[PDB]
Amino acid sequence: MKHSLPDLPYDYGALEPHINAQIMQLHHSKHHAAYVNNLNVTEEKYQEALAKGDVTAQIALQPALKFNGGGHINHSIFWTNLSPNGGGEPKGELLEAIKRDFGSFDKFKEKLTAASVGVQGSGWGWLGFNKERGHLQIAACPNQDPLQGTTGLIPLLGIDVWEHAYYLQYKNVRPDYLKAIWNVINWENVTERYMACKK
Amino acid sequence: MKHSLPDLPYDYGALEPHINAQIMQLHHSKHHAAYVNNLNVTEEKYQEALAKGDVTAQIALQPALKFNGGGHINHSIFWTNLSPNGGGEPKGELLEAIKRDFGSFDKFKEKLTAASVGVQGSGWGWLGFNKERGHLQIAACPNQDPLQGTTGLIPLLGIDVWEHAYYLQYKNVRPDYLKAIWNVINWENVTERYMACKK
Amino acid sequence: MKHSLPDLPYDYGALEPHINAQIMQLHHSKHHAAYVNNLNVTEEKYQEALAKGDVTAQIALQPALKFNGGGHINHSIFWTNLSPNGGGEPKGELLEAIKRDFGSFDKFKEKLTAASVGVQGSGWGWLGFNKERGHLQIAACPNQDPLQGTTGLIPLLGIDVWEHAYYLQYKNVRPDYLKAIWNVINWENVTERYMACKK
Amino acid sequence: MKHSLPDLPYDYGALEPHINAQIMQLHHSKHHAAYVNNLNVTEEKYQEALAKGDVTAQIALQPALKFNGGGHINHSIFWTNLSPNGGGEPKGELLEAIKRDFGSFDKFKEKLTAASVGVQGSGWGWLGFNKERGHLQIAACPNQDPLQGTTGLIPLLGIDVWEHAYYLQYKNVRPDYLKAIWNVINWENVTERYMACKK
Ligand SMILES: [K+]
Ligand SMILES: [K+]
Ligand SMILES: [K+]
Ligand SMILES: [K+]
Ligand SMILES: [Mn+2]
Ligand SMILES: [Mn+2]
Ligand SMILES: [Mn+2]
Ligand SMILES: [Mn+2]
Repeated sequence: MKHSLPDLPYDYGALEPHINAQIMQLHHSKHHAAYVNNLNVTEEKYQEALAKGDVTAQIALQPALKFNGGGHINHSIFWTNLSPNGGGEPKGELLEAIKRDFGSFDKFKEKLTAASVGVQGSGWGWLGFNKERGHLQIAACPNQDPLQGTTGLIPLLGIDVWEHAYYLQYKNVRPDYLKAIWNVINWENVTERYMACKK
Repeated sequence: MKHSLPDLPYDYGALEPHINAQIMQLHHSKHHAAYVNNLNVTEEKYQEALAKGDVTAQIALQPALKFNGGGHINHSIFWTNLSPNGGGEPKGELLEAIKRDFGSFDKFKEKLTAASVGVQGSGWGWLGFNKERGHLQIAACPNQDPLQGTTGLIPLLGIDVWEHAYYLQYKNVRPDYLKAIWNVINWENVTERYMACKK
Repeated sequence: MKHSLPDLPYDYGALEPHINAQIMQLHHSKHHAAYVNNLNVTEEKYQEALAKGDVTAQIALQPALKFNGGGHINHSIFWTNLSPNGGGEPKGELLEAIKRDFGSFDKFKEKLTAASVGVQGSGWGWLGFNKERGHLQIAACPNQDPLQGTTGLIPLLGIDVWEHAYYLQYKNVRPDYLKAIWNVINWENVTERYMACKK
Repeated sequence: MKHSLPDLPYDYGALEPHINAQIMQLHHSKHHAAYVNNLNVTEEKYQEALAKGDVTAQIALQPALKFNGGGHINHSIFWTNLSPNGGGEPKGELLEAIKRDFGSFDKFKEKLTAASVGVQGSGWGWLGFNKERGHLQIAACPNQDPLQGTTGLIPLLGIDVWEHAYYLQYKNVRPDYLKAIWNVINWENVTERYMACKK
């Protein structure tokens, strides 16, 4: 089997004025596309190296596998985490978990914003679920290091803070992007991911 | 003493069409400015922590010091490494060193381009001088990790491959930026840095 | 200030048979002593670099500062975390927190053992307190990276899993060391550290 | 394929008094054996993950693959780099390369000793061959990160500076171990590895 670029679940201009059409089109059709293709190339090289017992070759392929693999994992989640129907607050058990674990929805937003603003260089802020503790948890990841593969936490909501995710529109002012993105968070999707972790 | 933002040695539009005016203005007046200011803040916090023997506080400040400090170091070099009078090939002893160490000027360009294109996420490609071996050396650095502070190599020529260095103009196509930047390399400056390493 | 090697709170053979006297003597009088001495040297170099605005020099000193500084921080806590009168289970609010956060004392032991066994290369397992969440948390740290300086978690109980902490007695069998050390945990000290986090 | 633990090319006590028999026996029959066994387990898990397109699982397996795989790579080279008939200086083209690249054999020894002493935590010092530059190069690697897999340099001579490589005999005094090991370097093997890089 081969990994493929998932279609975007909405039109490229559906998240304006929060994230512009040019960004969405580049981000999906150029950036994610590249990760998917380079992941498939890397996986094939890895299969050859594994079959030959070439451990040196396997290890040389790790950065490309984590980078492109992580890129595919993260952006596949990210597109579903956004929606033109998004924004506002979550409801039901996710909201209850947020209040219990972070005090309030606004305190939660502050913590995820702070983690996302705090990434030095390229990376991601995440709300995840800690299976072992049975509660929510915030973490930041560098580059395309994916949340579950590197920490064990199950991803619920990711915020891409690579410059490509915002620069054309917001330039250097990452906090303006982080303010805007709250308006398009697909809480339906984040709730679905959360409910799949429980039971 | 306090670190300060060096003036750009040319006008913001001096490197068009290779690097556009909007990029130069943002990169110098917003990005580098931020690094300089946050470096001075970090250094003052470090001086307090040192005076108190607060080792925990010193260690907590390391990421900000490397990031903002490195940002200041790297961009201060980068502005002088470019010029509207740049491009072409170097001459004299630098050219002789390039031919001796890399075979030819074009082979050297291939290696520095490859290191620069190869940065996954944010970072820099460098031509440096290895004092101990007495020859040239190429290295890549992540984020704002500066060359001399992290490797001991003396920086001669740096290529910023953070998305902010090219994205407004070249979008995702980093190789187009790397082709363009060869036209504005200030070989006079790179030669001056090289000659200061010898003797 | 000049950092100093804290006196051990018991004699070198007080933790026998669980950690032998030769290990305790080497670990305190050679390993920790070296961290203290090299920390003082590094801090003086940093003071000179700061006074000169030498950011390159500050950054070059970071590995020595984190390693020796972290070494001092970690081992100063570690000695107080152990006692000849230790072992068994904690009581009062710490025990209540352990049961609440990890299910039971035995489940907690399993998780901290697993984190400590899981360190590949040199490092530490920690029980810490997350100030922001107001609960207990287990984390692992590489090398001498200290818990609070690198994660913000307040250290309560640390387990050194550098080979020097066990190798003379247990050789490669780190799990035997981790089983043994439970017999000398100073729960009085861990409780004091925990109570200082609350209120 | 199933990786296997290579036989040692001499008996466990053949490198006495420089590295004692207990160390060699533990290092080969326990440490390297564990890397081989855990590598085979990890490779099988990776084959399942690859067949399923489970990229998360592939990425979660990277630390075990690099650690155990790197451990296998590094120690397989290390055993052949030592010999009871070793020590003294190399001859022929390797000696000429050492003199050309480092000034002299004694200056080379100083640099490889310094790189090996300089490892903070667990790792290796290496003399390698840079294929691209066509000359010798010294590098250090953390943990079990292997030289060729992580840097592209071809390994010629490795020095293990994990505490398990010396602690039973030399305790904390790593420099005494590094002085001793020069007496058992198998220059015949290092020459064979060097000659395979050329032509
Ligand atoms: K629209
Ligand atoms: K907007
Ligand atoms: K112009
Ligand atoms: K152009
Ligand atoms: Mn992205
Ligand atoms: Mn920049
Ligand atoms: Mn220790
Ligand atoms: Mn070893």
